[PDB]
Parts: sequence; structure tokens; C-alpha cells
Amino acid sequence: MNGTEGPNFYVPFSNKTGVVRSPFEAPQYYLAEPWQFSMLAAYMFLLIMLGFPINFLTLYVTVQHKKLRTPLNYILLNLAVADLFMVFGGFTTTLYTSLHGYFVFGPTGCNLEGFFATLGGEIALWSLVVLAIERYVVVCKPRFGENHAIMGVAFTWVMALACAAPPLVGWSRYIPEGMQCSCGIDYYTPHEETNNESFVIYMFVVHFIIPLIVIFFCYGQLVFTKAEKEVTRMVIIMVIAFLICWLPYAGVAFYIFTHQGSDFGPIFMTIPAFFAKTSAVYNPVIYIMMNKQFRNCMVTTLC
Amino acid sequence: MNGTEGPNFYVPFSNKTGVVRSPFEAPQYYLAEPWQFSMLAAYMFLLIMLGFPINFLTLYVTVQHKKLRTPLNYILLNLAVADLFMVFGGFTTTLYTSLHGYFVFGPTGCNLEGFFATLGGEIALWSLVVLAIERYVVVCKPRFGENHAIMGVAFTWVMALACAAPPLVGWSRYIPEGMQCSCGIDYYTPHEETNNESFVIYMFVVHFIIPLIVIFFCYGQLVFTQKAEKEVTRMVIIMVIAFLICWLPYAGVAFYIFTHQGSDFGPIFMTIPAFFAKTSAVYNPVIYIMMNKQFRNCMVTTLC
Ligand SMILES: *[C@@H]1O[C@H](CO)[C@@H](O[C@@H]2O[C@H](CO)[C@@H](O)[C@H](O)[C@H]2NC(C)=O)[C@H](O)[C@H]1NC(C)=O
Ligand SMILES: *[C@@H]1O[C@H](CO)[C@@H](O[C@@H]2O[C@H](CO)[C@@H](O)[C@H](O)[C@H]2NC(C)=O)[C@H](O)[C@H]1NC(C)=O
Ligand SMILES: CCCCCCCC/C=C/CCCCCCCC(=O)OC[C@H](O)CO
Ligand SMILES: CCCCCCCC/C=C/CCCCCCCC(=O)OC[C@H](O)CO
Ligand SMILES: CCCCCCCC/C=C/CCCCCCCC(=O)OC[C@H](O)CO
Ligand SMILES: *C/C=C(C)/C=C/C=C(C)/C=C/C1=C(C)CCCC1(C)C
Ligand SMILES: *C/C=C(C)/C=C/C=C(C)/C=C/C1=C(C)CCCC1(C)C
Ligand SMILES: *C(=O)CCCCCCCCCCCCCCC
Ligand SMILES: *[C@@H]1O[C@H](CO)[C@@H](O)[C@H](O)[C@H]1NC(C)=O
Ligand SMILES: *[C@@H]1O[C@H](CO)[C@@H](O)[C@H](O)[C@H]1NC(C)=O
Ligand SMILES: CCCCCCCCCCCC(=O)O
Repeated sequence: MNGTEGPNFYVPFSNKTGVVRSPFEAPQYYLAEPWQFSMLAAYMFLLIMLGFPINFLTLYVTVQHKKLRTPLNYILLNLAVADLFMVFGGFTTTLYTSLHGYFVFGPTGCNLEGFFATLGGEIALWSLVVLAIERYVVVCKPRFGENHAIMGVAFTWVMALACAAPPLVGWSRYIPEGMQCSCGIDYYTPHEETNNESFVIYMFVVHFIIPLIVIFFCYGQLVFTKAEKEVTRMVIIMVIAFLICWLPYAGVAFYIFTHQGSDFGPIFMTIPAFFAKTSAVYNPVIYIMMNKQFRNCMVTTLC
Repeated sequence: MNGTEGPNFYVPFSNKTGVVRSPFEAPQYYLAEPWQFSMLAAYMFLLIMLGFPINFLTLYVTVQHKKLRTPLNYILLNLAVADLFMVFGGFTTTLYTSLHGYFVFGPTGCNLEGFFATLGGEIALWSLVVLAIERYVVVCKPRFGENHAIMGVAFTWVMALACAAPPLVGWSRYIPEGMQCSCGIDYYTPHEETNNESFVIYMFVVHFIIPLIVIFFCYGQLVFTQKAEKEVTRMVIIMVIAFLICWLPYAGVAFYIFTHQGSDFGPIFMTIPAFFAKTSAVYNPVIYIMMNKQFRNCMVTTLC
């Protein structure tokens, strides 16, 4: 093993010289210079200060205007609430942690940071499943109304909780990653007490591979068979934007899971882990650019 | 003296324990925690990421619409330009300085950080002098056209340079302040080789007190003596109020230090006014959007 395993952490840095200290106890300056932890905090402050208003505005505009009740409108309203949970539930801990260079809040802070980002990202993924089914129904007509949209919204939360909640209560766990200033699923240690390996296989299959299979089946039908054109185009971009956001993190996590103990440093997971946190801001941006109706309503309300 | 004087710095920290090091050589962690320096860097990062777009958009809209050629439009276009100089010329040094906790660029970065913020602040202050005179001529009718607006624009740069430039070339000097991650004028040392004392008086009289006298003279003439003009007059009042909120605490603390050199103050004493004043690069286009119906709709047209 080329890293240091503690009771509830795995530092990607050898302790042969004795300088490794727990990410729940002391700043992690032995593995990165202070100016690197500061860049993480500046990045996290930007996401909070952009993520809070753009998601709140999306929530407010949709609630005020009764014309915005299509399945897309409900799903984007759902993402806005989910994004707001990421910003205030998780990103506030990310910022405070990155300011001090360790999880001052201890494992409670790690649970907060990991759970809300895992929950929010899984809400996004299962929402794309809902939109792919809705597009496949509307376009290929083998109707999808408000009741089916609200049922999909509730469905995303149940599926997201089925992924995010178990690591809080003893099936796997949230553990610091990279420079130890963000948290994720434990791909690093076997840790039979929480049965880590069975959860990782459960997460990639049920919560990463099955949703993609559904999405690309519906897209397979759409391809291989003008208001609706606009919605379909935006969902195409939502799928692409999701894949850019999460594939680097998913790929590196799976590499670590299959190469536990191998030689990797703190930067290896840090960059994908913090890049994935743009997940809380990007979906409303696509909304404004690619929905004429919502953009007009937002300019109406804001002006 | 309760601080430490070096050849080109004044650290508001006692070296009676030997820990003080030059802010051009080593991180200043001995006077503040690293998380404190991280907050300055995150603060400056937000200012850069908001400052560039909202000022570039203000520039782009004004140029793209020939209808925006009133004196107010010219003065706000001039401010957007000066703000961009602040963001790219000075704020980039501030962010890099804050990330490492000291002026890695040495005194040259300090010159960049202080000069562009002093220039942008003085362009704004003299812009309000030009706006107050314009409102006085327009409303009191004692005609202010495009020629006078453009002449006012050049006048603001001349007066701002007369304030920002001398510290670059031997009259006073730019010097780190607070936690040593931004720079201002030397109110800390006599340093008579640069004739510091004479400059501080000149800066506060010609470039502080005189502009305020003109502004409040023109305002008083307005008070103790149609709808389109009322909108502009209202925004000019808020611009002046915003300037005082942004810059009065810094000037007051700076003048207290000038009159109490070597007195018992710490790094936090100037840090907060110094970095709060760096909002000067952002707020003016925000008032413009909120308080000019014509410009706001021109921007929505451009943006959509
Ligand atoms: C990294 O190695 C050092 C050195 O072995 C560990 O520090 C020692 O921990 C033991 C047990 O608490 C103490 O008895 C020693 O006094 C410590 N030595 C020093 C020099 O502090 C350290 O705990 C290790 N880090 C991790 C995360 O395991
Ligand atoms: C603050 O005091 C310390 C301690 O006297 C100074 O450090 C000494 O500086 C001299 C001259 O630069 C060196 O010859 C010594 O080797 C230094 N001693 C130590 C222990 O480092 C330091 O220069 C002072 N700081 C300032 C800004 O004047
Ligand atoms: C694990 C628990 C899962 C949930 C269990 C719920 C209770 C059982 C459901 C019965 C279906 C009864 C109604 C079936 C209606 C099907 C047709 C339909 O929904 O049509 C809508 C219509 O098109 C207008 O939008
Ligand atoms: C902690 C985990 C929680 C997980 C569970 C989350 C469930 C979210 C669903 C809420 C539906 C609320 C009711 C919304 C009703 C809207 C009605 C509407 O707008 O349309 C009415 C129309 O008549 C229709 O046909
Ligand atoms: C459709 C749009 C897609 C857009 C997104 C494209 C993403 C491309 C990269 C994926 C990450 C793959 C991770 C693979 C990790 C292997 C790392 C490795 O082998 O590194 C060994 C080394 O020892 C370690 O330090
Ligand atoms: C900084 C916060 C981080 C890195 C949160 C991590 C969250 C996960 C472990 C999420 C897992 C996945 C998704 C939400 C979508 C893509 C597929 C998964 C299972 C890798
Ligand atoms: C962080 C950057 C700083 C602190 C820049 C400092 C700028 C000045 C020294 C500005 C001076 C003044 C104005 C521009 C307006 C108010 C009067 C002065 C002289 C205090
Ligand atoms: C309503 O009357 C008009 C409202 C116009 C709002 C446009 C303001 C946009 C300012 C730029 C924001 C940049 C933030 C993102 C930086 C990465
Ligand atoms: C540690 O790194 C070395 C060098 O890459 C590698 O040979 C070894 O397999 C790694 N350890 C584990 C447990 O993978
Ligand atoms: C230093 O601080 C003490 C305590 O207030 C004060 O008496 C002394 O005059 C100060 N020195 C200078 C040079 O102001
Ligand atoms: C402008 C887009 C930049 C794209 C950044 C991709 C982030 C993931 C990089 C993965 C590198 C690593 O394994 O550490």
C-alpha cells in the first residue's frame, strides 16, 4: 500500500517519513502547499455565490408562473431545489474545510459534504432518466402529463436516497478524497465492517450503468425510428453536460476501486472531485440558453 | 514604534520576538492564520469573476447602441474601462498575492496593485465631479453636450494620473498594508527621500477635499433652487452615496495612521477597509442597471 489508512480515512501519501496526520485533526499542508488549498476555497466560494442565486431564481420564476408546468419545467424545478441542498447542505462545509485545509467539523462534516453532493448528482441522473422516458413517449408515441412528471420527481428522490443514504448508516461510508477537502464513497479500503465492496458494485450498476442504459435506449429509439424539438434538443445537452461533469470522477473512482493501495497522489482525485461540483450550477444555465419560454419568463420576473 | 519598519515596508506587527519578515520575501503567516489569507483570495476571485463580465458588458452595450450618447452614458463607459484596468491590471496581482500570503512579484506587484486601484478610484471620484457639474448646468440652467462629456472623460484621466502616477516615480510610494496583501500610499513612514508627507497632504486636498467641495456645492445649488432628467439626477445621488460608503472608511483609517504613525494597530485595522474599497471596480454598473431604464433595456436587447 502506497498510502496511509486510518480508522476512517485513506490519505494518498506515504507515511514513511512520519509526517502524515489525520484529515479530521490537522491541516494537510504536508501533501499540498497552502496556496493550493486556497484555490479550492476560492473555487468553492464562486460556486456558492453563483449557485445560490441562479437556482433560487429558477425556483422562484417557475413557482410564480403557472404556464411553466410541463414535465421539463417540473424536472428543472426539482434540480433547482436539489442544487440548493448541495450548495447549503454540502458546499458550505466544502468551503470551510478548504479554508482550514482539513475537516474541522470532523466526520460529521465529511458526511455532510459527501451525502448532499452524492444526493444532488443522483437526483440529476435519475431526472435525466425521467426526461428520456418522457421524450421517448412524446416523440415515438408507442400521454406523459403533469401527474407523470410529479411522480417522476418523487421517483428521483427515492432513487437518490437509495444511493446516498446507506453510507450514512453503515453500508459503505463517506471518506475524504484527494487533498482531503471533499468526501465521497470509499473506493480505497475493503473495510468489511461496512461491506464496502458490495456497495461500490451496487452504486455503479444500479445508480450509474442502469440509468445510462435506459437513457441510451430511449435515445436509440429517437434516432433509429417545433416546440417539442426545443425540449428534445435541451435534454440532449443535459445528458452531454452530465457526462462531462461526472465521467472523469466516475472513471477515476472505478480505477481506484480496482487498484486499491496503488501509487497515486492527492491531485489524482482532487481535480475530478471538485470539477464534479459544478453539477449544482450548470443545469439552470442550459435552461436559460435553450428554453425560450423560461428565458422570457425569467426576464419578465427579473425586470 | 509598535510595528516594524523595513526599507520599503511597514509591517503593523512588533518584531520584539523576531518573527517579522519582509512582505516581499516570505509568507506573512506570523501575523494571521492561513485561512484568513484564503478568505482574501476567495474574495478577490469573486470580484474578478464578477468585475470583468459586468464591466465588459457595460462597455459592449454602450458601443453597440448609438442611442447611448448622453453625458451619463459616456461617464459610465469611462468607468467600465477604468474598472477593467482595475480588474486585470491590479486585481490579478491581489489574487496571486493573497494566494501565497505575500507579494511574490516583489515591489513591482505592489506598484501594480496600488497604482491601478488608486487610478480607478480617482477616475471614479473625478467622474462624479464631472457629473455634478453636468447636473448643475442641466437642472439649474445657469448646454452640456457630447463635447463637454468627452472633455470630462479626458479630464478625469488627467487628474487621476496626477494622483496615481507620482508614487511610481519618486513622490511618495506604494507600500503593503494590513496583512500585507494589497498596497496603498505610504502613510506609515516619513521616508523623506520620497517626500512622503507632502504627497499625502496633496492627495487629500487636491484629490479628496476639493472634489467633494465641488460635488456638494453643485448638489446644494440643486436643492435650494423633466422625468428623464429626474432619473439621471437620482442615480447621480446614489453614485455619490455609494462612493462615500466605499471610500470614506479607507480614507479615514489612512488619515488616522498618517497622524498617528507608529501607533498601536494590527494587521486587521487596514485590511478590512482596504479590501472593502476594492468593490469600487464592480458597483457602478450595478447602480446603472438598477437606475437607468434606457440602459437596462438596451442591455436586455443585447443579451437576448
Ligand atoms: C505517521 O507516522 C508517525 C510516526 O510513526 C505517527 O506518529 C506516531 O504515532 C504514535 C501513536 O500515536 C506515537 O506514539 C508516536 O509518538 C508518534 N510519533 C510522532 C513523531 O509523532 C503518525 O501517527 C502516523 N500517521 C498516521 C496517519 O498513521
Ligand atoms: C526581526 O528580528 C529578527 C531577529 O533579530 C531578524 O532576523 C535577523 O536578521 C538579521 C539581519 O537580517 C540576520 O543577520 C539574523 O540572522 C536574523 N536572525 C534570525 C534568528 O533570523 C529580522 O531580520 C527582523 N525582521 C525585520 C523585518 O527587520
Ligand atoms: C411500491 C409502490 C408503488 C406505487 C403503488 C401505487 C398503488 C398501486 C397502483 C395501482 C395503479 C392504479 C392506477 C393506474 C393508472 C394507469 C394509467 C394512468 O396513469 O393513466 C394516466 C392518464 O393517462 C392521465 O395522465
Ligand atoms: C425526504 C425525501 C422526500 C421524497 C418525496 C418527495 C415527493 C415530492 C412530491 C411532491 C408533490 C407535491 C404536490 C404537487 C401538486 C401540484 C399540482 C399541480 O400543479 O397540478 C395540479 C393538476 O391538477 C394535476 O393534474
Ligand atoms: C461524451 C463526453 C465525454 C466527456 C468526458 C471524457 C472523460 C475522459 C476521461 C475519463 C477519465 C478516465 C480515468 C482513467 C484513470 C486511469 C488513470 C491511470 O491509469 O493512472 C495511473 C496512475 O498511477 C495514477 O496516478
Ligand atoms: C465533491 C463531492 C463529490 C466528489 C461527490 C461524490 C458523489 C458520488 C460518489 C456520486 C456518484 C455518481 C453520480 C451521482 C453520477 C455518476 C455515477 C456515480 C455513481 C459515480
Ligand atoms: C487594495 C487597494 C487599495 C487600498 C487602493 C488604494 C487607493 C487609494 C489610496 C485611493 C485614494 C483615494 C481615493 C481614490 C478616493 C478617496 C480619497 C483617497 C485619497 C483616499
Ligand atoms: C432586468 O430588468 C434586466 C436584468 C439583466 C441581468 C443581467 C446581469 C448579468 C451580469 C453578469 C453576471 C456574470 C456572473 C457569472 C460569472 C462567471
Ligand atoms: C504501490 O506502488 C507500486 C509502484 O507503482 C506498485 O508496484 C504497487 O503494486 C503499489 N501497491 C499496491 C498495493 O498496489
Ligand atoms: C506604541 O503603543 C503604545 C501603547 O498605546 C503607545 O503608548 C506608544 O506611544 C506607541 N508608539 C508610537 C510610536 O505611537
Ligand atoms: C475546460 C474543461 C477542463 C476539463 C477538466 C477535466 C477534469 C478531469 C481531469 C482528470 C484528471 C485526473 O485524473 O486527475
